[PDB]
Amino acid sequence: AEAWYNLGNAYYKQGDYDEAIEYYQKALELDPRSAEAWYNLGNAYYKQGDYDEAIEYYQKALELDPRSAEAWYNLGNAYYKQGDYDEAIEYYQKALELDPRSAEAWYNLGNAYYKQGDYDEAIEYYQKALELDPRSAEAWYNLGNAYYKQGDYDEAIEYYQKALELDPRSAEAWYNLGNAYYKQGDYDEAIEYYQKALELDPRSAEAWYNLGNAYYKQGDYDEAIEYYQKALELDPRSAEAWYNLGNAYYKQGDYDEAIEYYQKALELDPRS
Ligand SMILES: [Cu+2]
Ligand SMILES: [Cu+2]
Repeated sequence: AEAWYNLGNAYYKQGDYDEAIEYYQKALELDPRSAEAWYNLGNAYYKQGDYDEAIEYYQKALELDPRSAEAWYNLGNAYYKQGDYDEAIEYYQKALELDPRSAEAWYNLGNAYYKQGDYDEAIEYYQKALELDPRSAEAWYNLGNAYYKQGDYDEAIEYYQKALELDPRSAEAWYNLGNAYYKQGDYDEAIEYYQKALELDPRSAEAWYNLGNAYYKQGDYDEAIEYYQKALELDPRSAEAWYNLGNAYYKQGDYDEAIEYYQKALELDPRS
C-alpha cells in the first residue's frame, strides 16, 4: 500500500497526474481505510481540472478524518473552481474553525465573497488575512480591487500603493492604480500609471485603450488617436476601439474619418 502510494506521489511530483491516479487506486485497493490516499487522489483530479471528482475523493477523505484543516480547505478550493461560491464559503469556514491562524483560508474566503459581489465581506476577510501576513502583495492588491468595486477610489489607491511597495514589477497593480485615478477624474495621474504599466507589458491592448481614453478625456484627440491605433494593431476585432477612434475624429471636426471608423465598428457590431 505504502509503496504504491509513494509511487503515486513520485508521479504526482513530476506532473504525471494520470499515472499518479493509477498507483493511488492500487494503494486504495490494498488499504481503503487510508484518508491520505483518498486525499491525494483528490489532489490528482484537482490538478487535471476534474473538480467534480476531486470533491468526491475529498469528501471520502473527510469521512475517514473530519479534523483535517487542509482537506476542508481543498474541498472549498474545488467548489470555488467549479463556481459554487456558497459551498466554497461553508468549507473555508470549516477549515478556519480547525485552524483560524491560516492567512490562506481568510484570503480565499475573501475571494469567494468578492466573486459573489459581497465587497464589504471580502474586505473584512482580506483585512484579517493581512493581520496574519502584512507582506502579501496579492492580498493588498485584492483589498484594493474590493474598495475599487464598491467605489472607494481613495482607499483602493492606498491599498494598490501598498501592493506596489511589495512588488513594483507588477503591470496590473500599476494599471489598476491608473483606473482608480481615471474614475476620480484625475487623467494626468491615470496617464502616468498606464504608461508605467505599458513599460512593463507593452502588448496589453486594454492599457493602450485606457491610455487613449485618458487623453480623450483631457481633450488631446491627436494623442488619443495614436493610442487607439496602437490598441487596434493588437486587437483589430474590438468594435469599442474603432468606435472611440470615430469619436476622437468627430471631436477634431474630421467627419469623413469619423464616418469610416463608425462604419467599421458597426460591421463588428450592427446591433449597437
Ligand atoms: Cu466518481
Ligand atoms: Cu463580517
